[PDB]
Amino acid sequence: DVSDFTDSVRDPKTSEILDISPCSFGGVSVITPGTNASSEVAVLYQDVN
Amino acid sequence: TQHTSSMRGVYYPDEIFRSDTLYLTQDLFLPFYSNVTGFHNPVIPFKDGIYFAATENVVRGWVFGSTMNNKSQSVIIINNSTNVVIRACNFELNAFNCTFEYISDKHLREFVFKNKDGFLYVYKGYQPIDLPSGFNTLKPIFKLPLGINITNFRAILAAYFVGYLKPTTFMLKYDENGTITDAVDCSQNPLAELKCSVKSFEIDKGIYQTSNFRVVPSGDVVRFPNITNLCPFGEVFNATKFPSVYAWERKKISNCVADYSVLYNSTFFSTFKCYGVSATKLNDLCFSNVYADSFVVKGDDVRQIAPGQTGVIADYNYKLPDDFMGCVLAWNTKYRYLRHGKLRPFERDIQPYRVVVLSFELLNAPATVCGPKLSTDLIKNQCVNFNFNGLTGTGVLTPSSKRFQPFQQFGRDVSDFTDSVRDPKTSEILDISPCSFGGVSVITPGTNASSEVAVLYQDVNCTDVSTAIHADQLTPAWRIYSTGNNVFQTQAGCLIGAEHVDTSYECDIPIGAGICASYHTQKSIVAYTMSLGADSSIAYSNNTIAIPTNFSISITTEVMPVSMAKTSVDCNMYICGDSTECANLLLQYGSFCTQLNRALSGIAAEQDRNTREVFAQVKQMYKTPTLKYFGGFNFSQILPDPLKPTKRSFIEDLLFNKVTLKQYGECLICAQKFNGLTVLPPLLTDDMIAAYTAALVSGTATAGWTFGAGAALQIPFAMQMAYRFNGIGVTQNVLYENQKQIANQFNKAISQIQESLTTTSTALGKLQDVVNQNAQALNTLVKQLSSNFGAISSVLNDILSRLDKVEAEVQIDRLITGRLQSLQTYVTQQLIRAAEIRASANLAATKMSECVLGQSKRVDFCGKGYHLMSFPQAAPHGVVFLHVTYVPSQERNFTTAPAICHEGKAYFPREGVFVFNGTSWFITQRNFFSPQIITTDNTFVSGNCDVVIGIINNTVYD
Amino acid sequence: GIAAEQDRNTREVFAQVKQMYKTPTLKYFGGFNFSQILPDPLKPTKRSFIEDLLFNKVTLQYGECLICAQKFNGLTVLPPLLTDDMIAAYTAALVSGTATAGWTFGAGAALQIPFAMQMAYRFNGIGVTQNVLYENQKQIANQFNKAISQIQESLTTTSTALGKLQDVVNQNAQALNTLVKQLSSNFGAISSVLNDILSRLDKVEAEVQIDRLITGRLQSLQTYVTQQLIRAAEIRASANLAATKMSECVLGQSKRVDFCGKGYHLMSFPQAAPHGVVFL
Amino acid sequence: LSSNFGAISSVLNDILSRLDKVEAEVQIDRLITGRLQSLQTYVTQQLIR
Amino acid sequence: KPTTFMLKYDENGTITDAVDCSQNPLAELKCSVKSFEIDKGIYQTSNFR
Ligand SMILES: *[C@@H]1O[C@H](CO)[C@@H](O)[C@H](O)[C@H]1NC(C)=O
Ligand SMILES: *[C@@H]1O[C@H](CO)[C@@H](O)[C@H](O)[C@H]1NC(C)=O
Ligand SMILES: *[C@@H]1O[C@H](CO)[C@@H](O)[C@H](O)[C@H]1NC(C)=O
Ligand SMILES: *[C@@H]1O[C@H](CO)[C@@H](O)[C@H](O)[C@H]1NC(C)=O
Ligand SMILES: *[C@@H]1O[C@H](CO)[C@@H](O)[C@H](O)[C@H]1NC(C)=O
Ligand SMILES: *[C@@H]1O[C@H](CO)[C@@H](O)[C@H](O)[C@H]1NC(C)=O
Ligand SMILES: *[C@@H]1O[C@H](CO)[C@@H](O)[C@H](O)[C@H]1NC(C)=O
Ligand SMILES: *[C@@H]1O[C@H](CO)[C@@H](O)[C@H](O)[C@H]1NC(C)=O
Repeated sequence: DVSDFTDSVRDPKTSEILDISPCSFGGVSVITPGTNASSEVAVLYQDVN
Repeated sequence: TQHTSSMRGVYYPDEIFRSDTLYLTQDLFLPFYSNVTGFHNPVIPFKDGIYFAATENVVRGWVFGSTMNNKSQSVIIINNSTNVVIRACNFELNAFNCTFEYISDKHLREFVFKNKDGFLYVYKGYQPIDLPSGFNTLKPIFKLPLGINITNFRAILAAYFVGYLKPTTFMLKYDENGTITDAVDCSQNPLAELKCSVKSFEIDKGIYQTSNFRVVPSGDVVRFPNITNLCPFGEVFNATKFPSVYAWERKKISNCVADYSVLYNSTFFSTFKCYGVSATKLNDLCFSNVYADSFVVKGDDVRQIAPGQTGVIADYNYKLPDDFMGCVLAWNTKYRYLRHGKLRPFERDIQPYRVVVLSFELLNAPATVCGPKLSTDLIKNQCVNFNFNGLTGTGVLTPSSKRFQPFQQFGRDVSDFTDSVRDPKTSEILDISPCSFGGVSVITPGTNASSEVAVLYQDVNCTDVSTAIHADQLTPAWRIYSTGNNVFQTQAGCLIGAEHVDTSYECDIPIGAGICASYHTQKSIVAYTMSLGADSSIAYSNNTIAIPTNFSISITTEVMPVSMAKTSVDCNMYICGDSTECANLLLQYGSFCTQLNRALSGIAAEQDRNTREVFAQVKQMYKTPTLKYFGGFNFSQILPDPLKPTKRSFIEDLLFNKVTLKQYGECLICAQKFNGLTVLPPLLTDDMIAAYTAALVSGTATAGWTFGAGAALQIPFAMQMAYRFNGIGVTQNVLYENQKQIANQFNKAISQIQESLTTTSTALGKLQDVVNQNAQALNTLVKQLSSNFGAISSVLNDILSRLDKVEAEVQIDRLITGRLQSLQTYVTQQLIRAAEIRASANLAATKMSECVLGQSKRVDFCGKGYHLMSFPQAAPHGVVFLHVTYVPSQERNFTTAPAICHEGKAYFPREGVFVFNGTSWFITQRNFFSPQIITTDNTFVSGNCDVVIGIINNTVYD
Repeated sequence: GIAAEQDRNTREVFAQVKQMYKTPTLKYFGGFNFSQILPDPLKPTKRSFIEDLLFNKVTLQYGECLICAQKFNGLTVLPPLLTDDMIAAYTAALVSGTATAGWTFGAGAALQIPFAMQMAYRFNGIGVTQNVLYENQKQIANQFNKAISQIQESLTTTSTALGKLQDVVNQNAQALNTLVKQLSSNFGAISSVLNDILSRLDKVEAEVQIDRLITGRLQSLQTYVTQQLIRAAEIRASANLAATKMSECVLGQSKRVDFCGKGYHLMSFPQAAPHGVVFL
Repeated sequence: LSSNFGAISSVLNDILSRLDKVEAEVQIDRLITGRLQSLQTYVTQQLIR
Repeated sequence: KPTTFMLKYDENGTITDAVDCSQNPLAELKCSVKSFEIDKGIYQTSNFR
């Protein structure tokens, strides 16, 4: 690819074409109503299924 | 004979699958449209490569060699029946020595033979059909590790063609599959360079900067002083008696031709370490005079004779400065003990080794000790390479008018540049100037319209450029390019390829200092002086006035950007990836990535605030009426339609199809990339923005201007338009009597906007520019990951798998530094561009509040005319305002008076002007012709008739 | 991008009229003397007399040309798309259209009207009846002419009223001086001269010295470009305000308090300056 | 000011008290480069604000 | 004594005038702004210890 990243490969035994993808990553947000009102939160995991 | 090779001889550069990319590489390619030789068996040269093509089996192999005798090795490739045999022996043209052998087991056959690093690459294609014209791509067959020089070749049996490869740059195009389908040669035209620079095949219209030009030097000027005597290094080195280290001696060496190569071409010296110079470069430099320090020293004290040492000799006997230029020589073959205080450098107080120290004066005076180099003549008024006593450079030489006092050799500037010098032989003062350089612009009318260009050479006199082009001495040396007879001088530079006309038009492509360019009539590229505007004469008179007698309704458009694309980055994935040594090495830099994540996140929050500020200005959601006909004014194309699936209206659909847009990692089912980049979605969807603009239009058409300050109050539309006619200074009867004409003009103008938006003329270029700038910023950021910044590779995994950790530390440090800098540049430019977008959104919010929710009296604020009402429509990343204004059209000349006199009292008009019908005197309003009888109801009385300059006599009715 | 934006600013402020109205032969409209703000046909230049004072007021290396010379540091200054003569032609047509048509050419086509009736309408628009103009016309003409004369004399007095355009000149020059002066530092190398390093040292250590100089000079150029982007933003905001003022105060009569002078606004005139505009 | 940017310490007094000058030049160069970059970033963002 | 001077060179090339940059506050101001005639105002020149 355009940033010198290998994104496919040929298997040296069965000669099958494989695709390479990163496994999931992203940011973590914490939703809180204020620590003086409660001590529970919710977490958003951004941009994944 | 001669033929032409049009777009032939492209091969695959390496062995990597690529698809749907434009790839840009440098190798030995056969240039497009270059000359080939048709042989219809000479010993043909093999300069850097060939392109051999054979149209018919008269050709079965080749012989590649050096002398083509039995005195040098020669590879022979040949094709028997079902065998391809390669041998590399000495041949008579049976085998004396050999080391390589390989046996393995109309229509056009094309081959490329390239030889480098002891390997002979061979490529091969095939195509079924003089040389035909077309494109064909050649695949590799075999490379051979046979290490022989190839300067000649010969075929073996005729109709075959031979080209020649040269090092060029090609921009190859890869299919949806992996195949190369197209290419451009980036040194054929200015236009091909322009296509390679913007990385596209289709160019728009305009002026673009591509590269820079240079004028290359033709000459070489060496000047050295008049010195002939050989230099007495014998008396200093091969000497019988040397003093002790506490009483070292000094010998001055001047006015000699030093050789310095009788010193390092021998193993006679134990140590030879030079500070400030290197030994091989001493034969070109030259010095004022050299001093030699001769003394005798012990074994393990030669280490102690160096800049910055301690001990007994380096503190009480002999000391060197820290800034030492010169060097020391010791070979195999007494001192102070007590002293109050240390010595100052080069000052003395009054197994064995033998040492001599040489110290050079570098050109604070005339040079005398110069090395053995020849001297040439002066070449004035010409770009040359000079060398005046070791002071090199490149530039032109002219006679100068500076008065050097007789101890100065050369002059200086504020950026440490030498710009004047004294000749060592004739002692005349010469000026030094750079050769010509600057930028190169390419002016194009679009590749859809033509394939001709014009070139501007910026900020140069171009008698120089014409002379350097015709002598083939300009660095951007385009092959198929001619100057022509059109050379025109501007203050911008000069323009090659555009002709000068004398008819002025409005500006199309701005070149500079009054000059534009366009594409007129067969067609050509012209160059004129821009005309500033159409011409009129308006005739000032002291007793006439002009008053409109009709009016027209005009609806105009204004496009404003409001927001841009929100972006986040992962530092540890962009800089490092999956590695765990990079993470630990990046921890040493503090919080750079917490800082970067805050900066980008605050930008994204600001984008959402922008949109809420512009659009969320109503507090109640008014429903669109079921009937969209209000007294003749058809509102159908600006309000939503209940029998469509979407919420956008007709003009909004046109606007959304108008702007044409990634593959970075946003969530749309969704994927994500190895570079760590993302685009975050907005808080307000397109449906909620369209609900907002529909509520605003509905509230305008129902309630009017009253919902923007307090509560909404219903009013029929014709009364609303009558009140707005008052607000611009016209009475209400002018609408109530001419209502059908006004309704028809409103409807026809709405239809004209719809048709002009469907016409695919670019009026939404601002939102497109927002899109384009964001994409090019992210493309630069991703492409910066291919650079290595001095490391051996740009890939961390290759560095980590091919090297130990103690070297991987320094290579990963170079990569970490470069990538942190690239990411910091991205964030700074995003902050500046965010400030600009926020100013534009602030203005869009002011226009929604003062031109949609009200009626504004500010001149040209919303429209060109007198404002009546406005409508918001939503666009991708912005808003479109459709301003309805009032234009008065047909004029008429009248005779006017300031006041009239009736009975000795002066009467002035209340609201209007006095005009002369041609028969009698009436009173009318300024913005429409409606004459009325002059009475006491529309006049007021002040004073008598002896003071107003221009008063008349007329009767006033009661 | 900065270079293109500068020409856009100038086009936005000055090119605001459709049609080029010729300056009248007589410059005396009911007692109001316009001789100092319109060009004289008996001179070789297009600028008026007050514009000549303004151009003499501001006192404006690197390559540039007009013979064409170059410098060893690679720095130029590019010429603007609109000449001083074209900006003077713009402001002359604006003054002429005001003195002949008044306010009607910012909305449609121009319509002629005698100057005293135009002033009576402007007095009416600030809330004063028209007889106050028509009965005291001579005094108002005299006060106008005396104020124009004091504007002339206070610009001749060599007071620094034009400090903003001088500040623009000074900031740009000192940025470029710092950029050229950064070429004397060596950033750790043995010398700041590349030719000395390349003529007295072998390849393997010249690589190290040249890498140090390359790093330092890349950092210097990056600082220059970032600060030029921020200053371009300032100049663009100021030009946007000047275009708003030319629309609302030269082509109309503004009711906004203290937008166009201190008082009740009647009428306003544009003059050209180096890199700017002066509103009277 | 607590980061060391690759040097053996974040303190100039420790580097100058426990090391000879020929290595102290290298360590102080690393610290000088890091601190110049930090101060430059502060001035740029103050201009924008 | 080891001092700093600011030397003025002619158009011909001779030294005509100079200031001693450690004699007065004003001479330091002249050396820091690199001119001989100062305008009116308040100017920052150096730092004290
Ligand atoms: C084979 O090569 C050697 C040197 O490589 C040469 O001396 C010898 O003469 C060659 N053989 C014959 C038969 O000439
Ligand atoms: C010179 O003389 C003084 C006093 O005699 C002495 O302190 C000093 O070390 C001597 N040598 C040098 C190099 O100054
Ligand atoms: C140097 O030698 C040249 C001859 O090549 C002679 O013409 C010139 O006068 C000499 N100049 C000096 C200063 O010796
Ligand atoms: C005004 O113009 C319209 C067409 O735009 C025309 O129908 C109408 O008759 C005109 N009015 C007069 C008074 O001429
Ligand atoms: C309003 O305009 C639309 C768009 O042309 C048209 O289809 C519709 O018939 C119009 N409504 C009328 C004439 O009542
Ligand atoms: C003057 O007014 C009368 C009506 O009062 C009108 O018939 C006549 O056309 C007008 N004169 C001219 C020259 O139009
Ligand atoms: C208008 O002003 C000019 C400049 O003072 C003057 O020369 C001219 O006589 C005046 N015009 C008159 C008084 O009509
Ligand atoms: C420079 O030298 C010339 C002699 O050519 C002399 O007339 C002049 O006075 C000198 N000084 C200056 C400041 O020009």
